[PDB]
Amino acid sequence: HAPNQALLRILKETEFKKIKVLGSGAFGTVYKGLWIPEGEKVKIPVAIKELREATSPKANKEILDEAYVMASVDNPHVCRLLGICLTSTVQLIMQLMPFGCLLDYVREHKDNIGSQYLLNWCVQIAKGMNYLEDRRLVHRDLAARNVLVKTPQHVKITDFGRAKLLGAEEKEYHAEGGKVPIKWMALESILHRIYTHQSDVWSYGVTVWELMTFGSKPYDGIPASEISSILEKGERLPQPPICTIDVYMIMVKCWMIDADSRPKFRELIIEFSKMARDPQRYLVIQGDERMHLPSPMDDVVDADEYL
Ligand SMILES: *[C@@H](CC(=O)Nc1cc2c(Nc3ccc(OCc4ccccn4)c(Cl)c3)c(C#N)cnc2cc1OCC)CN(C)C
Repeated sequence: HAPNQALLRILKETEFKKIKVLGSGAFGTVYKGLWIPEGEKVKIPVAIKELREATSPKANKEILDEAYVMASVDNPHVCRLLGICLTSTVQLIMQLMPFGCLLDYVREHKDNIGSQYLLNWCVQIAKGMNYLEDRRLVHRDLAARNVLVKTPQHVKITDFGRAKLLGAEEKEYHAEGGKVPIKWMALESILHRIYTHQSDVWSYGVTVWELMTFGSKPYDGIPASEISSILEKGERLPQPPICTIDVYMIMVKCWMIDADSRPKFRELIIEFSKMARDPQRYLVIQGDERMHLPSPMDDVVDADEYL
């Protein structure tokens, strides 16, 4: 198949500044900062991940494989890697997404999120996923926690730590063991470790459900080990209070046992987009019409305008 001609940019440590810690994990620390390429008179808001010293050879390998994947995607609804830096520990430089993860955003701003935003986000995530399908990439971890918010009007899919580029002739990815987000996974993934674009569609439905409930936990209080039999008995997540049957039927279709009967991402774009043209017909939110969310140094330029 086609040669992957993505460029991987190796950055110089003196070209970026850490301004503030965003978060700390077992992997390393994420900083908010600025990337200032020498002589270009530009300043790019970035998230910088610095791996800790104690990082194993195995962990470094997985981080570099994820970097390889992020360097190979280029779409307005998929997060962009600016580059990496090979200091004592590896640093990864991504576009800053100032409003954070979408799961938190909907929990924290629920009294101001109207139907127009919710449906637009559905369109955008469907576009990101359709692009990934075109690239023969299966994400395997789609969820509201893994969507980032550049502005309230513009979201992007992130976290390619489980993502697989399907082999040239390969139709499905077969996984081995590992720690899995059961409650977002298609039944064939839980039972048989099979992943396809159609299994990502299932996860998309669950992600939509998260948004429409303003960040409820799916199958809340139910242990992960009971999920597969609940699903086999035909039970699914409930209709969110704000959803018309039009929107709920779409989620339900994403949760069919027959993977080939689930909608395609290209059809999800179309359907949510029809609804986005008349949003109050499809989502019923009290005070919808009065809801407002935020909207937009000298040489600052967003990563999206730095090409
Ligand atoms: C959600 C809160 C939250 O997401 N906070 C954030 C996060 C970001 C991030 N996130 C991020 C993710 C991964 C990164 O690395 C990428 C990588 C590349 C190659 C190999 C391995 N890993 C980095 Cl560096 C960052 C980014 C990015 N990218 C940008 N901006 C963020 C902002 C932000 O909040 C700002 C208010 C909380 N959970 C509970 C759901």
